[PDB]
Amino acid sequence: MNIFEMLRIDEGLRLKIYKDTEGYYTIGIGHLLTKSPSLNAAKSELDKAIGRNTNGVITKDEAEKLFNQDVDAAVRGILRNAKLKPVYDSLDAVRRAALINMVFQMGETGVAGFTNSLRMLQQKRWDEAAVNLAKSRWYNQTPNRAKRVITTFRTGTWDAYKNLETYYTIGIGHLLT
Repeated sequence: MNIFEMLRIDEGLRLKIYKDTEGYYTIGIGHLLTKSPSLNAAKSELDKAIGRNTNGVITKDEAEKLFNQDVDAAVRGILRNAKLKPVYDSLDAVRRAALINMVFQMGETGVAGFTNSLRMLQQKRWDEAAVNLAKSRWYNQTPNRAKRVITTFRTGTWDAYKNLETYYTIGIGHLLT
């Protein structure tokens, strides 16, 4: 249930620029284009990312590439950050995934801002950490997503991603039988 597949589920895949009802211009796998309202500005960022004139549309491969770069930036950020490192080092592979997910979502600066929750995680105070992180804006604004991540922190398993992966691949047809 690697990070790649974990974020894959979380972010989903969209080949065409989009923006949630209350979201920003995004594309592919949770790839944020800009906080600007103009479609143009988003497209610009995109082309800039793709290397061609996209007209707000990319291929699966393109998405892939972007995803990797995004995951790589997340990982990198965590490793070079004195606050995330120590924590990252202490986590199991599952939880490390949880942290990479937060970083991918809100950035290393933002994540590094979780002083207490971070310490708890480093102390293996799973529950405490879950309780704490539960009162964040992150959790507040992306409850569902955050719930899954947090859940991964307290258990250190993929339980929260259980029927999702099944669902996504050979799902809903087999899911019911």
